[PDB]
Amino acid sequence: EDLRLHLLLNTSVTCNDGSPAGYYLKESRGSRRWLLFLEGGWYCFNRENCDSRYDTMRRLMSSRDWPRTRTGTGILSSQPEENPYWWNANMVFIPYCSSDVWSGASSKSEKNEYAFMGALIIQEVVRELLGRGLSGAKVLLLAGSSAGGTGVLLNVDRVAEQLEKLGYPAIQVRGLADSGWFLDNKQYRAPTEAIRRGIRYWNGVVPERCRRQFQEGEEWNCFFGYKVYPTLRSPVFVVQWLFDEAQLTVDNVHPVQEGLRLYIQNLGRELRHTLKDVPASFAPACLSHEIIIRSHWTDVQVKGTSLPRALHCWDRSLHPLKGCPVHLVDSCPWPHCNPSCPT
Ligand SMILES: O=c1[nH]nc2ccc(Sc3cccc(Cl)c3)nn12
Repeated sequence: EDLRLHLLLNTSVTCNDGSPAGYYLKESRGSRRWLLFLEGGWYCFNRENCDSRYDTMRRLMSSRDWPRTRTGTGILSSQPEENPYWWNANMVFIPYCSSDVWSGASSKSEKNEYAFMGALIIQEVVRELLGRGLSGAKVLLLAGSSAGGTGVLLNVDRVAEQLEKLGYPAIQVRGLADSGWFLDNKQYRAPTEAIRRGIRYWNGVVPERCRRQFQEGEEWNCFFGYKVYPTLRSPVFVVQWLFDEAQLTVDNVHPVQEGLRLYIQNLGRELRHTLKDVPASFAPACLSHEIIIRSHWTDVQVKGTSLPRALHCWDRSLHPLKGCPVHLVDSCPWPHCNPSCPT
């Protein structure tokens, strides 16, 4: 219970149902590193499935039932044994209560049953943290898992622009996108259409350079890592299982015969291909989902290097390095051909 809840002082920045959004914070006095983690949890894209989500996933739509505290785990842990990378950092967990992949900028109003304010929640958390010590940071790492990982891609450059415009050009903003790098591929038997509708429902916003490439009606393209990443200017480290369970779910993949074997192998090859020119990346050949906030996140290795090590090497690279790599993508072609994959 080491991160304490703060509801936003600007109570017009809200979760889906109009309750205040917020953040959980564990300060580390003397550390100038700040980790802001975006929670995941899918999304909803119309009145009817947002209503269903409100019935049975209400904590993802409302702060009314949030606990006072949360325990930091994985990269949010303050214990060096659990978090070799950033155990001494200031830790922020931002709950996902906007159901918009962190893209929304619309209030609950006369014509809107729900508010979709994910992009504004991030901005407001940053602005309020500046009064709590973020003004002295030297690195702000915006991290996130699943929908939160896509949220990092959609928001990291906006955080960088926000701090520049507020007068803090010395704070280095970086992104860590975990399990948010998806392919708009052929299904084995769809997201792009749900996101297209969601964006219109949420008044969703995407990074400016990506928006200018794809133009009106095509902003859904910017939710796909391999298309939005080249447009970003902040350093972003990408963590993605080659056989991500959520990717397989949307691909309608649930004794494996030839067609499915080739499908799975091609998925891993395509994912690996999209990471070829991503210099900071960690992509193990495993069937799994998420990594960075799991307590055993230290266990997986690619080519003998763990993710906490790769992230440390990335920090050093931002001050190639002898024995301290940052681009770690498996080349073996089948789930769990890497022996360190989670069980
Ligand atoms: O939170 C979780 N767990 N698994 C998943 C899978 C997709 C998403 S949002 C998303 C991201 C990119 C593209 C699209 Cl079309 C949708 N969120 N998510």
